[PDB]
Amino acid sequence: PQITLWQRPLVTIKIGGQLKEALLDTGADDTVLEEMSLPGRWKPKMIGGIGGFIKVRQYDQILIEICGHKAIGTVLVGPTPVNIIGRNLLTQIGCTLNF
Amino acid sequence: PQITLWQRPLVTIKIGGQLKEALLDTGADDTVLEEMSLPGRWKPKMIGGIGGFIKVRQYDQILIEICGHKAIGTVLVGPTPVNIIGRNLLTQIGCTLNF
Ligand SMILES: COc1ccc(S(=O)(=O)N(CC(C)C)C[C@@H](O)[C@H](Cc2cc(F)cc(F)c2)NC(=O)O[C@H]2CCO[C@H]3OCC[C@H]32)cc1
Repeated sequence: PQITLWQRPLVTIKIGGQLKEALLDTGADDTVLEEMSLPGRWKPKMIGGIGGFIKVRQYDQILIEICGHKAIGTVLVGPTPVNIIGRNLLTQIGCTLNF
Repeated sequence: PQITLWQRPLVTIKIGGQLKEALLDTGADDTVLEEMSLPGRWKPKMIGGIGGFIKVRQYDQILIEICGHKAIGTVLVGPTPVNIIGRNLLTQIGCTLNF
């Protein structure tokens, strides 16, 4: 798809058997998801944003289906206010900025 | 241009007579610039992100030249760690997401 930006660029994702909505976020290096039940190992990590830092759980090699595209990579889980698909996954679905 | 997302989507902007680099950020509703000397009158505001909130100064009808394209709109100035071009200006330069 081509997505204009008059509204937030939200897409439906499937991850860990659950359906969610997430923001396609070119400003995010990494993918950060709201508190959710994810299976497997995880490493504690801290990540920084506009208002400070949050502690997240890092999961690697996690499969996400984003608007019918499959990607695998690192997902961070924690107290983000919105689900963010970051550049680590955007590159896998071939996403580009155009103007 | 078309911009792939293997690196951060940075562009050069000119605002208030100064040259800066800023991130093309589809996850940002509004445009947020690091502390800088802007001439106008401003309104106090708070904005929220991943780690909490920051106080910013809101300036309206600010001219920004983003990668040569000209845009006018609201700019927020405050303790953001990265200069962020948000959707309020991205729409003016015709920016779209494509995959
Ligand atoms: C009123 O209108 C607004 C304008 C901006 C923001 S907002 O807090 O800024 N936000 C919106 C929110 C969905 C996260 C945009 C997002 O694009 C930031 C933009 C950014 C980049 C940055 F490098 C440093 C920042 F402080 C902020 N991304 C980031 O928080 O990323 C985190 C985690 C992912 O991985 C990493 O990637 C980069 C940093 C880290 C809010 C309101």
